[PDB]
Amino acid sequence: MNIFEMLRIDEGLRLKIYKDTEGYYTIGIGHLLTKSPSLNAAKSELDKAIGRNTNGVITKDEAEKLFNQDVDAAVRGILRNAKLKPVYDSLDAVRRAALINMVFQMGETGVAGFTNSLRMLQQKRWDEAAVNLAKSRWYNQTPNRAKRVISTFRTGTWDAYK
Ligand SMILES: [Cl-]
Ligand SMILES: [Cl-]
Repeated sequence: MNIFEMLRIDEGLRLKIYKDTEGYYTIGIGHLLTKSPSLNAAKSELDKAIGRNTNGVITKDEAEKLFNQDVDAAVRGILRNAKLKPVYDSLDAVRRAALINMVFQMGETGVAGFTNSLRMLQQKRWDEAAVNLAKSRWYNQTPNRAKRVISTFRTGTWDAYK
């Protein structure tokens, strides 16, 4: 398993504009288009991202292309972030993927916000970090996904995804 396969499981794939768990317009593999309520505004962001008149539909390759860009951006964003980078550097390969997943979902700022959990992770106090990560809006809103990521930080294996 790897980051791409993990995220593809968490996000799924939809080739037509849809609303995310928060009611925001998205497409592909979790690619947010806009937080605006307007479907036009979403179509417009979509065509600009794809570079063609899409009419709200994209092909699989186009979705995969946004996905690759988005996983890259998340990695680079973690590495540029003063609060995230040291955590990322202290982790093993599996757990690094869990951190990337969270940033992909909630953005670098949102994640940087979990100050207490970040320190626990950096200290390698797995069980404690898992308990702390669970006291969050994140966990209460998308519990099954949150559980899978949490379990990954707890175990350092991909079992939650098996
Ligand atoms: Cl984009
Ligand atoms: Cl969920």
